[PDB]
Amino acid sequence: VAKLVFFCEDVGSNKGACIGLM
Amino acid sequence: VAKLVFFCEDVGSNKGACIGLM
Amino acid sequence: VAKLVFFCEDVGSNKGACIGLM
Amino acid sequence: VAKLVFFCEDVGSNKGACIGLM
Amino acid sequence: VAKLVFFCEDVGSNKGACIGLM
Amino acid sequence: VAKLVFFCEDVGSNKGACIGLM
Amino acid sequence: VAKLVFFCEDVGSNKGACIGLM
Amino acid sequence: VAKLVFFCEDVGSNKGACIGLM
Repeated sequence: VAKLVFFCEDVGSNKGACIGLM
Repeated sequence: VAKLVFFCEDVGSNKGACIGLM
Repeated sequence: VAKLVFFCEDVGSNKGACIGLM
Repeated sequence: VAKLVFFCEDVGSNKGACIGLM
Repeated sequence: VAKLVFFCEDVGSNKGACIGLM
Repeated sequence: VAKLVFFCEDVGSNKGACIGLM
Repeated sequence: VAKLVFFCEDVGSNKGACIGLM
Repeated sequence: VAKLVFFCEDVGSNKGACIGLM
């Protein structure tokens, strides 16, 4: 985003994970 | 969250809109 | 824009990074 | 996001549409 | 304002705080 | 942070650029 | 900003202080 | 702020005047 920033989910407990994107 | 972390939700078409949290 | 609105740009991998602006 | 908040694109060469999100 | 433009307000002590407007 | 909070960086000329984040 | 929102930065060599602004 | 972004004063001496900052 430059630094690396996590993008995390919270979709009905489908996921609570994240991914690094610049 | 400290550091910036993006939290995403469904918007349709398997796309995510993500806001930042500290 | 007043009121807060999120303005997003694609960071890849189906995710959009959005910040609040007025 | 609660309250209805608008999300818009300024990605680049694809002008800005928006949608409301909670 | 489209484009990002910062609007600033003096908080004294040689500094002003500025928010984004579209 | 929830609630919007402005996070500000110095950008010179005794001005802080401030972004909303949760 | 109306309504009271906190504005924060990172003071000194490192500690985060905020103030209320409208 | 990258690109040049205008920082405009809201009240006081130089209201309506802006400077470019990064």
